[PDB]
Amino acid sequence: TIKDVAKRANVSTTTVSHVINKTRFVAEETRNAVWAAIKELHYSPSAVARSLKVNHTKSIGLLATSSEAAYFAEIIEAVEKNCFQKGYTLILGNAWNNLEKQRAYLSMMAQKRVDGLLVMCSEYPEPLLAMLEEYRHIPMVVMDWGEAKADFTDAVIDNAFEGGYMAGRYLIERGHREIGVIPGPLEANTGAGRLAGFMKAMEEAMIKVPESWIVQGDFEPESGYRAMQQILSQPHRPTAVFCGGDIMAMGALCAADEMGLRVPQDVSLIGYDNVRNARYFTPALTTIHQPKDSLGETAFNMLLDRIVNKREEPQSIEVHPRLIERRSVADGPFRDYR
Amino acid sequence: TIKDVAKRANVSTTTVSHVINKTRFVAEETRNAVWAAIKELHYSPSAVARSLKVNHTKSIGLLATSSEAAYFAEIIEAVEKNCFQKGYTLILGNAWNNLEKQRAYLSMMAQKRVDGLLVMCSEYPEPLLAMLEEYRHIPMVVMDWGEAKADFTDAVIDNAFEGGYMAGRYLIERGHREIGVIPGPLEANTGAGRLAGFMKAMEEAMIKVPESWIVQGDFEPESGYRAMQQILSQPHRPTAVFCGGDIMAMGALCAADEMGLRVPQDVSLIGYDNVRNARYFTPALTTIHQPKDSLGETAFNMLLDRIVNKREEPQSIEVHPRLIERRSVADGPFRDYR
DNA sequence: TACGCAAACGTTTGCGT
DNA sequence: TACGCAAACGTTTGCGT
Ligand code: HPA
Ligand code: HPA
Repeated sequence: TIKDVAKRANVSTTTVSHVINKTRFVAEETRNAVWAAIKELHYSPSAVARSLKVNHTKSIGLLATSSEAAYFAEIIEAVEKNCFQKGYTLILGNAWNNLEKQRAYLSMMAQKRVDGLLVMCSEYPEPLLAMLEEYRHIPMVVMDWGEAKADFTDAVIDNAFEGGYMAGRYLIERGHREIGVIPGPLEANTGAGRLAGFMKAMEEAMIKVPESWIVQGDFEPESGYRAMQQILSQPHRPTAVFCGGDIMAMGALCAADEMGLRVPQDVSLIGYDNVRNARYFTPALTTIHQPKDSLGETAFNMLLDRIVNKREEPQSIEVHPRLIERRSVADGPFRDYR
Repeated sequence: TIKDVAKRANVSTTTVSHVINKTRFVAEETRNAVWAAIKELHYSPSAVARSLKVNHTKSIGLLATSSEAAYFAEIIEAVEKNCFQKGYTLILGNAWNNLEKQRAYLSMMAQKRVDGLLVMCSEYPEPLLAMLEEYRHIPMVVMDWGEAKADFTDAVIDNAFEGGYMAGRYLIERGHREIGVIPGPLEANTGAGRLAGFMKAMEEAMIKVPESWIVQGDFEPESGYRAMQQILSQPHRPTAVFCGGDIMAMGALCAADEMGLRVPQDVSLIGYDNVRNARYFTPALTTIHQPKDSLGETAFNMLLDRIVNKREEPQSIEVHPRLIERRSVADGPFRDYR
């Protein structure tokens, strides 16, 4: 069909291609005629043919974990903006943490010959790390590791530990000493990482978290709901709670309400993520904000680089969480004594 | 590189291709050898070359409006599941209701030669309807119209009007007669449509909504926040409020709380969407549930059809909203008098 | 029986002159 | 000066025998 254009215009397809890609000078008259044809014939140049020759699809693949989750969703929307503005096409894939699913999308991606790969898999077992390597040839950056798990990738690091520390510190500085924590999956960075940053500040303050006070979450609201319940549903209960993620926090808020508990008047709650609509939680959620937009743009850029300026070496860029005071925390019994 | 495989195996590329696509019988010995090579050589068949010949990319394009929004997000995650399970690849595009952006993604999509198009643009001006037609050749279904705006597409219809009616009815049947409403954009179906279904039930009950009681939203939480405020911030206020979408409702809940109003004890609130985590709103949100999963699977199917069984005629399938009682509504002053 | 030769898909780009 | 011819990208598939 580029042939059909060339002939309506009575010029070579070489000509047609040059005017289309402005790749060499062409007589106006000529140029015009081509456009003419191009339009009446209703021509849509085929990218598949082009990619076949030029060797790049100008398309990028995001191998995510899930895209419904608030947290994830915001990131993804970020990456897409960046692809759109630099002409890239985004292929979205959710692996639900399923190896098989992961092996599958990864392969459905290489064949489609994506220019680069964006990896956000939450948990990284050696078997997954292993698969990942089999595609070192395809440029890629993992956007969710704590440290640099591997050498065949680029990495953007969130400083999830420094975030945990911040959260704890805040609680301490507000007068709290009986604190509880609902962490996210330990196999994940935003999980383990945040928790440990938190425990460190405790250790520092000689606070001790009684194990009956720490309950595993899964980032889902129901997990939060169940944990808070289990926490407040006991003889002795903390006065403040650190919840590993906002959406779980949202769940924690609902249960308290349901036990007729008052936030922050009966329990103080601090979360983590600062998801777009946490300010509209009831009450407005105090939390640690994760730079989602930057986490995305930053990732897109390292990739474009490697893609364009053919980098070979592994890079890593840090990003920084920051505390956001809203209205879900209140002074604790020791506020006056410091 | 299929050539490199054929030679490590000392067979024709024709052979290689046949064993790869199991498209004709091949000697085990032969088959094996090919696999052998296939593996040592680390071969990834190129889809771009294949599509070039077979004439289909086995990839579908979703021209959405935005993907962060809860509502949208859930739908999208649904479509992707369906693509994944039937071997399709999903290209996600957000046009933010921007014509230019829409013209762009639409074109960046045809060229990439997607097998079919999934359209979810919220608002459809003639200029957009017009662009859409220019691609009638590419199979596509719009998943968000009220009626069948055009004839060159397939349509899944949500019965957003019947939903509005349901909401109103409920309020009426609970004793309410002083009701207010925060609708979504009138230029959109889930906006106009829901509102009108609602007004009809009012008209039926001879209830009259004083214009000081209806405030436009935009589906975003802040819009909700502002509207509720404007509503309760007045001499005379309704006892129940119908909010066009859950996330806006979430916003409406926060403001009431902030004016020290009690839900549902001071104001009753009913929303619409039944977004995955509305049950964890405080209080648990009573709402109209939109079948998001079905809305998605249903759309994917009409498309696959047209794509596969080469349909030519426009189809339309209806889907149905249903009421979900949670805890944000309470009996009104007229409950006892019916 | 089990497999090859060679043309074709729709482009881009090197040399020409 | 301003433009064409023809090979190549990596496959699939019709006929062969
Ligand atoms: O894995 C996660 N899921 C949801 N929210 C999150 N916030 C941090 N990590 C996550
Ligand atoms: O356009 C919309 N946006 C967000 N939520 C919605 N629920 C119905 N329509 C919409």
